[PDB]
Amino acid sequence: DEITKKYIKDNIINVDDNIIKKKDIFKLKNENNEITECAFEYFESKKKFDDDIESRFFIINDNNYNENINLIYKDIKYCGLNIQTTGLEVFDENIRLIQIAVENYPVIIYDMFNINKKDILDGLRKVLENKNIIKIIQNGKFDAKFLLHNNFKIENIFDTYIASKLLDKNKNMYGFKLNNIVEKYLNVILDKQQQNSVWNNSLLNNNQLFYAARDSSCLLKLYKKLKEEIKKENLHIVNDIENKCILPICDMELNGIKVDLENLQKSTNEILNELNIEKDNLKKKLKDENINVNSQQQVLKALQKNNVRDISNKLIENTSDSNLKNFLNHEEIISLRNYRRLYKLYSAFYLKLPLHINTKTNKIHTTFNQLKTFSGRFSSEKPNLQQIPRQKNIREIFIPNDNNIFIIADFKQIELKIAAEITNDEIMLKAYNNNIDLHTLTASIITKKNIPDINKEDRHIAKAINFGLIYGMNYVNLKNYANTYYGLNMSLDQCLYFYNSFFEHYKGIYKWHNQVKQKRALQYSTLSNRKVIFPYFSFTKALNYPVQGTCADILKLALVDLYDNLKDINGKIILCVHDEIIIEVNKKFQEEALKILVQSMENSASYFLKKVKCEVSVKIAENWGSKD
Ligand SMILES: Nc1nc2c(ncn2[C@H]2C[C@H](O)[C@@H](COP(=O)(O)OP(=O)(O)OP(=O)(O)O)O2)c(=O)[nH]1
Repeated sequence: DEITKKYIKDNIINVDDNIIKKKDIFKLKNENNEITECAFEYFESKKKFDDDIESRFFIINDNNYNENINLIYKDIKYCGLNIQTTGLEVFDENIRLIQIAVENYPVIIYDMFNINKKDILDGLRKVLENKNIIKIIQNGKFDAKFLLHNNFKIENIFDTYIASKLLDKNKNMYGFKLNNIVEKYLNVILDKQQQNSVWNNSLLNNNQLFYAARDSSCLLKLYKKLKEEIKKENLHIVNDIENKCILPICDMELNGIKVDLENLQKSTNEILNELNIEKDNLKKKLKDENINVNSQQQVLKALQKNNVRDISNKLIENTSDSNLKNFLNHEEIISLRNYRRLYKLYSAFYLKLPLHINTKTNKIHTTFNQLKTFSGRFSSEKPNLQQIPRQKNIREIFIPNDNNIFIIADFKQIELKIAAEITNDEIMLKAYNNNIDLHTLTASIITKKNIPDINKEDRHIAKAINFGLIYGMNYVNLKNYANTYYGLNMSLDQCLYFYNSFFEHYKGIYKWHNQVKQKRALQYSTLSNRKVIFPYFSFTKALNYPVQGTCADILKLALVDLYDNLKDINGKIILCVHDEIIIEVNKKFQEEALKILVQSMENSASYFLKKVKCEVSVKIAENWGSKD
């Protein structure tokens, strides 16, 4: 019908009217700084939405091009950006639309499925590339991924989701969407009632495009209010370091890690054979064939029937790790514990990894999130890298690409140096500037020997005690923490002595603990002014938030610097777990790459920490599970 196809020539299809062609003159500035009168084509809704946000929008394709449209991009400082994609997998779908939103102008929309002239997008390439112009984005990581994959270079960025999360101070975990944020700040309802209609089809109806436009132009006023608001609370440093981290994160996402398929297969065979041997051995020990073995209740019943007791002649009621640690003087339970370990490992890693390896590229593309965790420390998803074990043989499955070499670098006691910095502890700094590790100092004071006389056992003891007491755990519970994460059995009197000696010398830690404990504060901050509020007091959280947040800030700045510094050599950033950064570089540029990473990490550390000096270790690794 003519009603439906009233604008078919320009790719638009009518559904419910509410669309009218309109033409008017736009007083732009010419390239020669001359007020030039040019008439443009722009659509509008018949029924005016109750919102005052801009709804006027151009649409650009092969035949509708006007060479003067790019003049809107001259002499701007901010533009509003929005894109849409048919699906969710960056490596299986195509971008559908690009939308630009400039102040006091209509939306500029490029219909990606009808831009066959590569010359049309030159202005877009300029605006994306220019470093002096800010781009406003919502969920900027997604759009940066989709643009970077498709040969688009973007330099500046200011994401609204980051600013909202930082402003909310981690009060709540949900929300932070365009509807929520616009209703929260600008006092307007977007009526986002579109249920994700199809996008594969070439043509687009009026409602889809109008919903798309309002989602773009609305970012300008939100930016104009949010920027001032963030300036009020002094969160500009963390916001700038976060926004600059979108592009390093996207590069990390799109690189991924290769996997040695052959070695993975061999490992799977060997581990399955060992697991089967262990299962047969436990079944022989369990004296049952139909025993489910995986079934906790049935194995508990089997142990009860066998009557495996404690040293105090007490029977097992539960097969948890802590309970299992108590019962160790039986071959049966030892074999059971071996089954627990082996099955946990196999099920967690080997049977689960293959579902994620992309057949087309033969890589694992982990998903990184940046503001989900309260500490600000990064996180992984789908294949969770924090869950991939640290075993050396297992970690060898991840190898660098063909004719390329890994360069693994990491800190060492970064959080301890950060704590010394923030608390202004005296002995700690006076030891660090003499180039001695805090573990060694603690071991020396503990053992009352000289520096050269400290062994590895006391070093491990100090390694435990430092983490135990720096974050203010009560003296009683210290035995459990060492048991849980180190396994050493400490005597209560010995632990009390350790606590007393520790707090007798380190005045700074005691002072900071006393101040924050008597204060009973609900708001805390880090050196990057990253503020967070707790609903009710938690001493452990109160002491743990500042240091961890600061270390997250240092690592984030290091990534941002490394992203820039490696583009002369074309080195790619791979992965970041805890306090490691891995890069790939072709072997022809190894020596320069090591120096570049050392410089970047050193400068990033030195920016915030201004009294103590951080030292980074780098090893030219052939695989992630390299000798250590
Ligand atoms: N003992 C211990 N320290 C941790 C852990 N997670 C973080 N840390 C802190 C201090 C670590 O040096 C760093 C984690 O990276 P590392 O490569 O140093 O781990 P790791 O303690 O295994 O180093 P190392 O065995 O001495 O080569 O962040 C943990 O789970 N256990």
